[PDB]
Amino acid sequence: FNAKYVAEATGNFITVMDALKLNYNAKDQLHPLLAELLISINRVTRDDFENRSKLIDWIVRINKLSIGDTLTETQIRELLFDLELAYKSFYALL
Repeated sequence: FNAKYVAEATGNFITVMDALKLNYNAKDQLHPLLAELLISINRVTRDDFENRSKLIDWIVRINKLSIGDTLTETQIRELLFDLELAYKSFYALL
């Protein structure tokens, strides 16, 4: 694994999490963030991991949202929970 890529992906994980705790809920804000996260994850490895596909599935769901439509507060918690698992599962790979 390439160290600098790992470090990037780690940062990305923690950013999205941090953004969700700050109540980012628009497509506007989360689509770029997740795209980056997923690109970065993929750059360090193509191996699967617990909740990889769920995040992918989130980008679809998010992308499907109209402008000025927001994720619901239950959903923002769900996403956050998913990422925590994903990040833990990703960590296990290294």
